[PDB]
Amino acid sequence: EPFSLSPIKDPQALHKELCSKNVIPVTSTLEDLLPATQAQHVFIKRGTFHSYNWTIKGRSLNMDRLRETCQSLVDRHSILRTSFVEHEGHPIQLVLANLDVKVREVQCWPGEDPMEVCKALWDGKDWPTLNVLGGSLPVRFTLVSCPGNEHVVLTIQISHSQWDGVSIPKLFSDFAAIYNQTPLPPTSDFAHYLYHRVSSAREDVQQDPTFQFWRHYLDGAKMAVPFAPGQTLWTFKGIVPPTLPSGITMATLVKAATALFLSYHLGSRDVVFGHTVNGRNLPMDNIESLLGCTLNFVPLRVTFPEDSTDWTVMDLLHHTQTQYTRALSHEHVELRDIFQHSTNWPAETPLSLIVQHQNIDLSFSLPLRGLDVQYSKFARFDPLDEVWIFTEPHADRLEVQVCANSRVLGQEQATELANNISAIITKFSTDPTARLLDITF
Ligand SMILES: [Cl-]
Repeated sequence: EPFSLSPIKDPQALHKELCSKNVIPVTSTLEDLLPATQAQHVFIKRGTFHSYNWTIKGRSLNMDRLRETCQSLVDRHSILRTSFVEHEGHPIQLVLANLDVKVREVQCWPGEDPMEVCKALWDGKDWPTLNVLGGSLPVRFTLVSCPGNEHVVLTIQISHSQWDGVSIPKLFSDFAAIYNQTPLPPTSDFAHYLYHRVSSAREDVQQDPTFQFWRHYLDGAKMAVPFAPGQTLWTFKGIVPPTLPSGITMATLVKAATALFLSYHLGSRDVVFGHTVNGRNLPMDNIESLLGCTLNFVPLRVTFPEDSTDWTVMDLLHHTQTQYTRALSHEHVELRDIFQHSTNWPAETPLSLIVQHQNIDLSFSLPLRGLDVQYSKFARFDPLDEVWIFTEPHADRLEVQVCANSRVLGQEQATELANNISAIITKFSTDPTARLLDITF
């Protein structure tokens, strides 16, 4: 029920106070006001900002319905109508209604490439002036036309606190839908997800199944704490896709490689690092389809036996995977809650390393009809104190991607990390029965 989780005492006072400052349309009505998730704050603090671009060539294109769809798409999904301000220190998200979407449009000189115009607006003003926490609505649309409207670029701009890998194909789905004027099953929105989390919590916080699970799961764990800390480095390594042992997910293989690597350099038989879970394992409907950012970043814990036990790669793989699936029904809570209620660590403890495998959709489609549609994007992402390892399963390649600021992880160290991890994954694939101690890297 609307406003039941607002930290602000009079929400709509804050609303028109923004309307007055010309931040948000004065025609807009304040629907709800909830706090932002820790994961949301994570992305906003890192300037995670996206422009999904579609190059539409063909004789059909209805520019006016293209414009309609943008209004409609935004009407459907409350999160696309969300504005972020930070009053007191942690962010709140204000949801908007009665809000009509205006599209930025560009008619190019003859011969002027539309994508280049987009790139220019992007680097020129779009992202260098970005100030999501200021309240300006982050979702916004651009339409760049060749002289005759038969070569056009459509770009959606969005903050990662508003989408995830699970639901972003749904944004392109529901968009291509509305243009083709095709039925859509009603959807939930992201605020309803937040509500649904609060209810399935408990009266007593240490009576909660979930904060009881985490306390049991992290009993005796120690997190390694990096040393003293520039620019953002992306370091890549591609390999042959691993041949998975039966029962073993690709993300399991990846997360176990990381554990092995950490155990070796940390000289520890018990390691804890962060990984990304999709956060959609709640008993609610449309949770498969509702648009928003349900991703969470939670401890993955991997514990190795004493050397006498003489474990193999397969032991490690099976252990590592249940150390993930054990958490499925508990993976939706705030990280700070897990640390506050279930551990002795400061509630504001960061994850220093986050492994994120996307067994999600790497390819995107915007199927519009009477039309050649290409996909492409621009993206900003700028890590703080932490190191990211992203893995993507392509046809030709599994791609390991390390992302960290160079003040944290220099190119040589970033290169070695990507290489070493990739090599471990390959060895795991090769002889899944190898003794762990016969492993070199
Ligand atoms: Cl990202």
